[PDB]
Amino acid sequence: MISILHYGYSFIMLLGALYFYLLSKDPKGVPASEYLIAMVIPLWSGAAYLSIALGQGLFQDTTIYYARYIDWVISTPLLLAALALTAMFGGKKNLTLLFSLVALDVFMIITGFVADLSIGTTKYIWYSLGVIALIIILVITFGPLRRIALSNGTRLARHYTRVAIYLSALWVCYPTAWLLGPSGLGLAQELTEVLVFIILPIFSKVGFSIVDLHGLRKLHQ
Amino acid sequence: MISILHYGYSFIMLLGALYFYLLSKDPKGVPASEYLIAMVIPLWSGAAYLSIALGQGLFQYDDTTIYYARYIDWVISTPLLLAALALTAMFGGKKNLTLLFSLVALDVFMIITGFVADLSIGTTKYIWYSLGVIALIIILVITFGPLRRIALSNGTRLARHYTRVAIYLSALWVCYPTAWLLGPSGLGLAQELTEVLVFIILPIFSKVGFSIVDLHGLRKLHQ
Amino acid sequence: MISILHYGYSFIMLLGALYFYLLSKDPKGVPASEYLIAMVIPLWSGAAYLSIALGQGLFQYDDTTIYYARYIDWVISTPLLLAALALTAMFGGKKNLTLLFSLVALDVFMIITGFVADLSIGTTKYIWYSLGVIALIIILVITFGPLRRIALSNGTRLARHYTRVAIYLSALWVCYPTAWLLGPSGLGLAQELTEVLVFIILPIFSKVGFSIVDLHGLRKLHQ
Ligand SMILES: CCCCCCCC/C=C/CCCCCCCC(=O)O
Ligand SMILES: CCCCCCCC/C=C/CCCCCCCC(=O)O
Ligand SMILES: CCCCCCCC/C=C/CCCCCCCC(=O)O
Repeated sequence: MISILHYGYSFIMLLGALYFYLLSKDPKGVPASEYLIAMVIPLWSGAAYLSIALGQGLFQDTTIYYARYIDWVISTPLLLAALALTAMFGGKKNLTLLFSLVALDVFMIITGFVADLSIGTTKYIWYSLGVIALIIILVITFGPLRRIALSNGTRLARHYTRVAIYLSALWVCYPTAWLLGPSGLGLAQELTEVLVFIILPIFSKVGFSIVDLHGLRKLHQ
Repeated sequence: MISILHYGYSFIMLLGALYFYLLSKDPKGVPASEYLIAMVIPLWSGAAYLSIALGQGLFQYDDTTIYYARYIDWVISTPLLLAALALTAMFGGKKNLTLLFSLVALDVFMIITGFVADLSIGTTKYIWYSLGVIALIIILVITFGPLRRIALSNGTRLARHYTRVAIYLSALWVCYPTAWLLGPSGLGLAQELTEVLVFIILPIFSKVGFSIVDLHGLRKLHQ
Repeated sequence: MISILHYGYSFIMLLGALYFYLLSKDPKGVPASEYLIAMVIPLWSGAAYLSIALGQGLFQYDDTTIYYARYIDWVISTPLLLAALALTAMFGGKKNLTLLFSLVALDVFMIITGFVADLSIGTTKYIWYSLGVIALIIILVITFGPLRRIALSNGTRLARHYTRVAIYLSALWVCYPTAWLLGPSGLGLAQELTEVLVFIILPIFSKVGFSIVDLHGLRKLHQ
């Protein structure tokens, strides 16, 4: 079941990438860079999850799905870039604020991988550093980045706020599931955690980019 | 023999880098970035192949030898080669960084699929191999499609030089997956020693040769 | 003692990052990018050294201890330090990103050669070590040659500050390969505990100290 679910994930990621490619042919005032980012995220995630389907992306008395971290270390910074470029749509880019989010995010993902390889108290030291990183990313998202979106007009700011809430809501689920599942307290079963880390990324990657790009295309008229 | 051939490779790469450094002192209207890229490619490749000569850049997986240092080489050197090609098409005009980074993304994936294919057994090997080939096909479509159209927009002389260098690179690049498949990593029709000679001779033309043809053409547009 | 010293290091790095964050709120004409670089360096180094304190960032290779977390630290922190230096020379003038990326390329290679040297036995160790030293020499040539000439082109006050920071960095940086060679990784004339103290004290001056001297100088060109 685990293998079949991961094949199904990869196929949906492929269809997502094709959809974003088609949209890019009629860009409706959205820069090509934003279409490219929306295509890379699902293609990279699909390839990583494919490695799990074929039984290569994990190792073993607990099973670590390391391919998830290889996915997230590329896909999550690109998602924060898409969010930041949304706030900055039609105005000056602030690359310092963008790269601050990339730096925080990559650290967050590495702390999670190390936490998964750790035993005892040490696991929860690393986990905690990752959570603090996520908190600061959320403060930036709803503080200075939202202020940039407001400075680009009410229509843009409204779309930014919607996409920020969408992403923020899905992102807090990852560390929660991690903690309740085998990697943490083990209150939830392996099969449960797998279903969560199949369904969340579908909404997190393909869903987010549909909502994000349609909103920006609608500002062309 | 295998060790000595890799020492010889590294020494030729060093001489290549020194030659490009000298050329950079009299740049003849070619930006410094293009000289830097031409120097990094052979220096990085030389260091990787040196690790093979010293017997560090390989290990034994079941009954086969994996030359993993090749992948450490190619993951840096091949994206820089596609950048040099893209900057050639864009010479005297606006840079399109989105198209450049699309080629880098495709290329890095292509090289990773090859490394994983080399570590795989049975059908799984050929799934990864196949994904890498599709990546290479899309790179070739970009090279002869949108990137060639950018070269045309920068004038007849430049477009002619671009087309020559693109064919040169395209011809050498299709040899890598072919050799991979016929050698030990694939069907095993060719011996280890054969594959080694191929992955010594091809990179010399692919790295140092390509950059000589590429840079001399661009320097000739100054006069 | 080794574990306690690494906790103390991480805590000092945290306080360094906080100080640079406060300074960034009243930037005094220094771009936000230079404050961000000064914050990333100590935070990344602190996290790496924390992994040593918890006993995860090292392993036993043959009969010696490799502190591999140091290399994970330096491969991110040292290129960012050379970037801060380069941006100091270029303060109030055109950025030369080709010269900046040349320093990053040299530096990353230098750090990788060190990691491979630490994993090597016999002559091979000293081949890799030597390639890293040559990289450091070329970085020093750039620092006191073309990069210092850019600083002079941005005026006497800036050039004076650049020269001070360049000497400060150059002085600390030559200590790393010296200590490496005298300690367990090399000839073994110095004890593990000695080497540890050196690779706790030097980075404090190398990271937090350098950025204090660097940023205060640039802020003073505003007053
Ligand atoms: C923690 C893991 C590694 C993270 C490294 C990320 C690098 C951080 C530094 C980036 C510099 C940002 C450059 C921005 C330039 C434009 C400045 C602006 O106009 O805002
Ligand atoms: C498989 C791993 C891939 C990692 C690299 C992914 C890169 C994606 C990001 C693209 C950045 C595009 C730069 C945009 C610059 C706009 C100006 C222009 O295009 O001329
Ligand atoms: C050993 C690993 C090497 C990885 C780093 C690769 C460095 C090569 C890239 C060069 C980019 C050049 C910078 C762009 C030039 C902009 C114009 C300018 O200001 O000079």
